[PDB]
Amino acid sequence: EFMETYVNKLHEGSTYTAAVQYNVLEKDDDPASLTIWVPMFQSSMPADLLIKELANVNILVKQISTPKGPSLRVMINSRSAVLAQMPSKFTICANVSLDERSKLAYDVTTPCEIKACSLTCLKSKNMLTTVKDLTMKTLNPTHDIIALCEFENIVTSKKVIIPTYLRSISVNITTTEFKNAITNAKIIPYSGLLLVITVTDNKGAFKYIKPQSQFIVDLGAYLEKESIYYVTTNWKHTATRFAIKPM
Amino acid sequence: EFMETYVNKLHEGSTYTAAVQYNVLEKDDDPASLTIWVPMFQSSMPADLLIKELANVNILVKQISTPKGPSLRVMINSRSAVLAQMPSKFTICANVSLDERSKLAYDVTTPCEIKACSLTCLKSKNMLTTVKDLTMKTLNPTHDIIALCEFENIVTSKKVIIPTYLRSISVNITTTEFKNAITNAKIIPYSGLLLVITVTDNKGAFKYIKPQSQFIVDLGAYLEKESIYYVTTNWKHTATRFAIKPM
Ligand SMILES: [K+]
Ligand SMILES: [K+]
Repeated sequence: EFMETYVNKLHEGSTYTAAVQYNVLEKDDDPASLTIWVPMFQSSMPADLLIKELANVNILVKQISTPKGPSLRVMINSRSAVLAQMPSKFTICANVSLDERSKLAYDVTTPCEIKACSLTCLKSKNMLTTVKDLTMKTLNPTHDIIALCEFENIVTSKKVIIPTYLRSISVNITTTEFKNAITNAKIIPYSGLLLVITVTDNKGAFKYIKPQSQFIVDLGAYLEKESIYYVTTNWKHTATRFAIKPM
Repeated sequence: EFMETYVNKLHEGSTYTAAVQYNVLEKDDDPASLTIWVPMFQSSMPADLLIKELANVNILVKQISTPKGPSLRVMINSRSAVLAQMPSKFTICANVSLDERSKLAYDVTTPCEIKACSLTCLKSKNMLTTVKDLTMKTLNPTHDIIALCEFENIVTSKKVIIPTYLRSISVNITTTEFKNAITNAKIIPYSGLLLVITVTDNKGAFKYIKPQSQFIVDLGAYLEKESIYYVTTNWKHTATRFAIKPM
């Protein structure tokens, strides 16, 4: 009922990985605005049905101290039977989650109102590779590979360029397949924003990655001083470039 | 010449660890505001002389992508002979460094103007213990120890309570010495803000810490959405409490 929603199908099949991201407002007189992404989970339900169920949950958060800094404990209730496998308790980085001018007190639970929901359907979880997955594998690297993600703010007409680290390698590495994969990479609303690179061939810069995988890259750390809702509704992804730089 | 400065002597001796934190403005028409803390270094120079030298350096920063997110490469030039041992190239977390509404473009060097400088004199570096130092030592913990740092914003009359993680322990632990050390702990402008707990006796909650040490705790991660200059000039540290919580 009048919920803003987005559904992005980046995988075709009866089963997919659901990457869900909520934009919420604190239920409060002076409300914090924040975005919450749910740990990825599998579904066999049609995405156009799943998004309707996702829109119906109830969310509470509590901000806490952790060894790494402020974190948000998230609780998701009022999950229908369809969402039995949806993670219901988890923790995310509070600085990334909360909008630029939004703050929460610590150690107090606060209910949130869902204002928008995005569902992106990815390949099966075993076919997803992360940056952290590859860092473990690198030995005696000489160079960094960086993705340059370019956006245009369509309302302010500002160009945004965010470099994000992909991996390091020892030093052709820039195969045609690699260049094409970077050029055609997609940005979706998850973990703030998530860069999704399709890896078919795994020669060169894609070494150690399973064939027919999605290499997914978190942009959330670069969005601590943004409103993620604002970004996902006003930034248009216009290009992806890359750089290979000596360490 | 008319530089705002602060000097805090938390150690008496001919030699000390210098903990230096600069508040700067980008040299620019639309300037970013940010705070830069220098890796700790030893000095035998009188603090009232060192602060004058510190005020005279030239600072440049460059914002870059790293595996952990946006970082600021800092370069400190125009160091006089007195500052020979002062770190001149290092990297800090850009989200913590930059003020709430301040942003930098990536991969471009930008000169900064120093607007204020704080020097805090700590014990010798081998007598400083960090949270990370203690996390390595913990095995099968059951509880977290949290420091509750309370401030008053003297201009807005807002109370600020920031819990910060000290350590975990296996489960008396709250000795009189521990309680007194927490009650009397100091907050200084370094790493955003730094909690400094003096450890004389190391029984209980202080186990594994060298006698006659300063246990120093970073608050910077909790200040990503603040202006550190604003905080160090407008927040008054009013109390420190603690909590011991089951994990
Ligand atoms: K944010
Ligand atoms: K900050």
